[PDB]
Amino acid sequence: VTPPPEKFNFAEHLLQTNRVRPDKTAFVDDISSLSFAQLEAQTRQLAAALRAIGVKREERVLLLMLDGTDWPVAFLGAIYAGIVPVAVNTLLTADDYAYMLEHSRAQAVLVSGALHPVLKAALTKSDHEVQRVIVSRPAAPLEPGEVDFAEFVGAHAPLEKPAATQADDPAFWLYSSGSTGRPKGVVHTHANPYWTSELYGRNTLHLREDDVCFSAAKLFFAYGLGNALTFPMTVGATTLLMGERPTPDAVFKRWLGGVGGVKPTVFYGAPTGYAGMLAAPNLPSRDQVALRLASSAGEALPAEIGQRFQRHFGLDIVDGIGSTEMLHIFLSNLPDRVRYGTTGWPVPGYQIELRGDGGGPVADGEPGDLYIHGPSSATMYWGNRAKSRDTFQGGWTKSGDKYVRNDDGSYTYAGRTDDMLKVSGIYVSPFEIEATLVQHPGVLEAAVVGVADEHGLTKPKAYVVPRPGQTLSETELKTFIKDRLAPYKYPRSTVFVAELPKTATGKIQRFKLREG
Ligand SMILES: Cc1ccc(C(=O)O)cc1
Ligand SMILES: Cc1ccccc1C(=O)O
Repeated sequence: VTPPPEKFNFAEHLLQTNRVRPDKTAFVDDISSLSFAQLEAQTRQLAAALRAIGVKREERVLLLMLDGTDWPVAFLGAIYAGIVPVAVNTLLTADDYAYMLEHSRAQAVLVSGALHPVLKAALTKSDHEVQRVIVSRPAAPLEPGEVDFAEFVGAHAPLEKPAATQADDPAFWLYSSGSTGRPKGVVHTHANPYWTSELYGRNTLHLREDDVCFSAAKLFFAYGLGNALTFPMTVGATTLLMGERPTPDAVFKRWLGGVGGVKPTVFYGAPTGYAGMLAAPNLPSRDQVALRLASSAGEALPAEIGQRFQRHFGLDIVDGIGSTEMLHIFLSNLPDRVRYGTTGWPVPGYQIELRGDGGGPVADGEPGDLYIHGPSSATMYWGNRAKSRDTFQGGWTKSGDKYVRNDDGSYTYAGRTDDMLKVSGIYVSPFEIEATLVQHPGVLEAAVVGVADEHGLTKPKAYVVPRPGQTLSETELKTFIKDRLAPYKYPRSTVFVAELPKTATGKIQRFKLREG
């Protein structure tokens, strides 16, 4: 793969790539479609609109939007202008967004109508610098000063050329959270999505022009950003977007060609979603679908899920691991070589190392901490020098994972080096869940660990010590948390206990809880 030139604007790159196919559909969702020509026009008018309201090169804007055709216009338009979109999870709290507003110093916000109420609460509570709120598909009357996304785009002439950025200049941020503390601003460059798109999208997956891509993973996830934006635009594939929460029925409706007159040929999703589909009574038959490739990431794929998918559809599920910091997948199975129970082999372009307790080598078959050296690494966590030093260790990026290397050069997952869980393919801190449980007046103490369900997928399990003089029932605890956590964070079970195992200093021995 040829490096990108030093003067490189990643949006311009994707637009230039598709000037050969102006009339092919770039993106389609339940209510709208953009051809590559229409996407280019609107991308460039958005870029003009953000500049017209005073947002300067290198400043940030918050992009808080459901998956839909306005999403890539917002993302690429900011980048075309040399403005830095900060693309975020749509299922966070007002408090989380308030922090992101302040931390990013965002100058504008591009927000879906459905997300406007959470955003409003964030704006009201924070010391933010937001000059304009631009609302895609408003679901309530616009407040004074706010503007509808379609009017904002349509009122500006397209910018005539892109910001003259360099390849290593910041292009966008994603946020990632660790087991405690605030979300970290992961800073990516213009070059980074070129590398992932070339090395993984093109060279590992062999995506091509006549593909139809559909990612259950939303665009704000590193995984989905590649799967449903940077990958397909690099090869001129058409992309299906869906605003709603992925469920088996929503995914199947799309697989069968229920939206936009297109049937997906490439699907991406978490192992949990694949398990859920295979358990669904109305799982489609092979002859009803056009799938040729199935990708998974977010948590390790249990072999049985992969094998049952293969038996039903005649397609393997290609499990790979990436990270927000590496932007996309660096260790993967291949479409024509899958080894279930492993995450496959290093992606060409990426070097992997397993390090032991002192940074030393590990013999094959022994677990080590996983480090990556490759060209799509983020440069830092914005404003966090200490976290940046721990993760970005001189040309090596630490992942948080442990792996074993096998005799065939494949790698098998061996757990995390922190206390994070991956649940339904999404990070969740057990300490967050603990912090929510102990605010219930009937709870004295709580400890949360990951446990494998019947499919071998990790879910939270909570051990709870009731407060002696209070009432507390499992169904009241369920109702308490329904209210306060995202559904993927729900403990799969809660066990009421009289005490927890502890060190003589009061530290909970979580390892004993995992050992039964
Ligand atoms: C049915 C289904 C498929 C995939 C996902 C996911 O979160 O990726 C969730 C649900
Ligand atoms: C977290 C992540 C980001 C990009 C690509 C894949 C993954 C993964 O979850 O393994």
